[PDB]
Amino acid sequence: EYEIIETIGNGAYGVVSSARRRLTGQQVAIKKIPNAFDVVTNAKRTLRELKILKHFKHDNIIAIKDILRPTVPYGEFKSVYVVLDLMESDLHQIIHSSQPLTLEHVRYFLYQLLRGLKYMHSAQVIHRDLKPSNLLVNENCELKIGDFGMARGLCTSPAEHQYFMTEYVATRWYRAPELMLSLHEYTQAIDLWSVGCIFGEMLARRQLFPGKNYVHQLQLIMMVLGTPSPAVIQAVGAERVRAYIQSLPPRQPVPWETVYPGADRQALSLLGRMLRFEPSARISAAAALRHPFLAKYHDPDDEPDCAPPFDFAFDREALTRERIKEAIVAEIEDFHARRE
Ligand SMILES: O=C(Nc1cccnc1)c1cc(C(=O)c2c(F)cccc2Br)c[nH]1
Repeated sequence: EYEIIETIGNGAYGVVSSARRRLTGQQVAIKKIPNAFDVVTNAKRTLRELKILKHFKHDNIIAIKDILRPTVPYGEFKSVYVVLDLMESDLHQIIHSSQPLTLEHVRYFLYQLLRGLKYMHSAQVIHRDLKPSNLLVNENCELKIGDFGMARGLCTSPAEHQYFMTEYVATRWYRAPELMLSLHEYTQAIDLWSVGCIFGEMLARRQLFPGKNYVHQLQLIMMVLGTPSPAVIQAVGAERVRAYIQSLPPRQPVPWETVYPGADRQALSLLGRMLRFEPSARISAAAALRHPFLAKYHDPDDEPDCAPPFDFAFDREALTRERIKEAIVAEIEDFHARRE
């Protein structure tokens, strides 16, 4: 059914190769999840990604084009092959390169990211790990959100270490204050902080808050945003963090005009609405699409929502490796049953 072109990716997630469907000639990406059922955590992540990707049908979200069925007896089925959209590059590679990246690239890239998030957020899915390298870009300039391994809903299981250890959730440089500080307000606003960091990074072609560790990350955010308000400080989970913030002299926010000199006024207005300490003070993905900065591309009638919401109940279940394997195999079966 597929002719392998060349092996591209490795590792942690598995091996990624480019390929073509022999009959149609259609170019695809094939990801091999080797020994997919050996580790609970990894198997749970595979299951979660398969369901999330099967749930969405959106141009700015990576899609499963095919899932290869077992070709061996059930007991011998050990590695999963997922056929995905072939995406040549990513936003990290574009930002950090000799390629052009004008205000017009920023505007179009931001538009697509926000269009994809509006859809995902309406399904009650918080990606929690947005960063330029997870924003894949093809040769036609289509941006797609990938890597849904860290994604969660509005309600998560207390059985997971992350439930309590929010400061290890995702990547330090794009991690929302609520996760860093355990503010007990974990909504789609987590993603809008990440968007602001990505937006800033596209404007200057360098990371906005590249903290060397936990404290340095907090320092970096406060050097621009100013000291958090007492309402935020009181909500800080840990006393050592709370005490550390209070041990520092008062700081007023620095205008985005100083951080990004001579940058577009409408780009800084939108950036300001995204990068706020308080999750509820942040602009939503839907309201950001209505901002004058994205007026050129914005069509309310071409920016869909996702109905019905995605349910994370399956992920909260304590399953053994074998029970997760059965669930994954049932997902591959459902994929083919829905197609036929
Ligand atoms: O085509 C892809 N990768 C490529 C790169 C470079 C050259 N050729 C091909 C591709 C990757 C994907 C993904 O969802 C993906 C992944 F498999 C592994 C890690 C992150 C992510 Br996000 C879809 N498509």
